[PDB]
Amino acid sequence: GSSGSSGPIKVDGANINITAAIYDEIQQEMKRAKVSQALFAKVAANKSQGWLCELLRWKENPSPENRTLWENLCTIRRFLNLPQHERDVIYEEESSGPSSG
Repeated sequence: GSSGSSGPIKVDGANINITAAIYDEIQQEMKRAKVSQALFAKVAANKSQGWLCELLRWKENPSPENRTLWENLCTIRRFLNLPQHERDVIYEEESSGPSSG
């Protein structure tokens, strides 16, 4: 069985709270979706692996002050909010692959 709190974040208007955790979620999401930093970053923020890899490397503290950061991290935050069935679809449609089962 799947143990862990994964409830849908109740609607909060148009105010997303980005936290350092965002980085962690990205790390697992990849292993969970079976994708790479390039893919997840290509379907999440549509950036290049390098842009993603770094995020996980430096893991700079996210804040509403940093645009280039907050902005991107904002789009990636909404992606993770999607249901497993969804994210899996985006990754698949984007980067096709036989690996499945």
